[PDB]
Amino acid sequence: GAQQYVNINPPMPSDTPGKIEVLEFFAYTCPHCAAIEPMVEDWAKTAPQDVVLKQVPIAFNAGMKPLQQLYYTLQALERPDLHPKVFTAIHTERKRLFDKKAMGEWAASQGVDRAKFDSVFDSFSVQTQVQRASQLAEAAHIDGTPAFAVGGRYMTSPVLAGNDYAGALKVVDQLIVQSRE
Amino acid sequence: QGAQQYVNINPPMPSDTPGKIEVLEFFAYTCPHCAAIEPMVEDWAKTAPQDVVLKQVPIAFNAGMKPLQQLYYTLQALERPDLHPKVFTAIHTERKRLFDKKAMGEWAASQGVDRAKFDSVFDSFSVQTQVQRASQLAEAAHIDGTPAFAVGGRYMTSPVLAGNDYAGALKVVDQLIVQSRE
Amino acid sequence: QQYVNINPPMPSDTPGKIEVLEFFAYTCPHCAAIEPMVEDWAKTAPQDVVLKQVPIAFNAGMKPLQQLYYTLQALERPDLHPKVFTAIHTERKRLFDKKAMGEWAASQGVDRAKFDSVFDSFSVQTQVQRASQLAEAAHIDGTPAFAVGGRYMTSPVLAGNDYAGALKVVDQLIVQSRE
Repeated sequence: GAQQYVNINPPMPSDTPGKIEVLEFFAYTCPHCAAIEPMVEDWAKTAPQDVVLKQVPIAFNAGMKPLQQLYYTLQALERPDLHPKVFTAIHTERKRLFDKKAMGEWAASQGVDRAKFDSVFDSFSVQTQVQRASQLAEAAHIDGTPAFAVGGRYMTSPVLAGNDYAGALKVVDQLIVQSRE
Repeated sequence: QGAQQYVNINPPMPSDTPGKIEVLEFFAYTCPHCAAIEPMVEDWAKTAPQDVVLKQVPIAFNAGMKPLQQLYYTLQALERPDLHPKVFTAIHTERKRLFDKKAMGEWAASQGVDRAKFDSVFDSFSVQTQVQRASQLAEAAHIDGTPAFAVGGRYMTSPVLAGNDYAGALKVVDQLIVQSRE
Repeated sequence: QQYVNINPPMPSDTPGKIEVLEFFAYTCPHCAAIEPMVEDWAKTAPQDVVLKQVPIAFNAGMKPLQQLYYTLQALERPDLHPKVFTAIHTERKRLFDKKAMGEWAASQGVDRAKFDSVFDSFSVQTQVQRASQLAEAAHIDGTPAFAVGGRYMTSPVLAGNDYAGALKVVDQLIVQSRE
């Protein structure tokens, strides 16, 4: 087995388009996801026009579920600008945004109404998205974070792409040209 | 391209080598990425700037990794730096489980190290002291993953912040998009 | 980009050809994984390029596998080389000792006594020594590893990362601080 990914069987559903969907499974607590967030955002700006990026928050343990809720609350609140902010506050600023109370405090700090945040954070719509989220994470057999799902048929990750067999031969080829000269 | 590249370290860390700009590589023997980059770091150090010194610092994100910190300093104390890179090979290629003193000592003895000597140095206060300092250094630099580099006590960079995933997963994602379009 | 220099560079014993060495171990699942690709690659390589596969041993327990490699080549049964990988990793056959190895070869048309004699021949012993010597000179730390022109070393793991980039940042940061 030399491939740098695995097939998702049975394949996952679509998003009614003709758009190749890419899913980035992340977690606000994951330093790797934090480090890569700006790369992913930048990548999305130049992605092929028939491709859509969907970032899905995951929870490997009960304590992570609130991080999922947070993600959706920010989206429903129409403040996607705060999304990358959560990473920075957590990883760069060392802020303990691990429970509703703490998150809400930070949310208000960013200009959000606590009352609205509170209600939206508990909304049945958010609770559903979270289910769907972990649900997708399960259908993808997520090994960790970050993890990527493509077209619902392929799943890859930093670890799965670690060994580049064909790549090594390709480098060997470059080296040959280098020593010949 | 979207890659942070590095981050500032605050407060800045003063060099522990008078007259030298320090480059600290935080690593762990159990880390696949550290094992993979070791020969490149070593090669890199051979041509490094004269006013620069490289130091390798074993980190521990949990207690169970502490023995691995102790191992790094013990080999240096025993003056067998030659075994340092071999540790990576043993764990990652020979799949030897050197995660405890007993397993380590056995391995050490297999490499011509006197078991009694190893067992002794491993618990030396010198080693214990350096292990404490390693973790304090890792903390001051807010290291959250390996490998990681602290430069001039002012910056912290890592392959991940430098865009390492563009050669891996992200490269595979672009390739997977093409394949699903087929 | 993703490669390490071999210091000092190894002398060439193939004038007029760029030598590529693949350090492998039959027990290595990654070497098993890439073997098919390496052979395909060899068929189309540049005419002034030559590939040599070198069995490596990190511990004593791995020497028999080196012996096996040179024994199959001495028996002129290169066809059995790729089969060792699949036999071990796909078929799960425990080909880890001369006896198990001889038996396995016997079922492939090889004269069992000829296998046993070549396996312990002075000739095979010499080549196993040279291999270990080459491994030491190239400072090989894992498998599979590729040495090119006796000067460079790269591998699947390095090719799957941008460690050189990470270090370049370090270089620039060194300059930044010194200011």
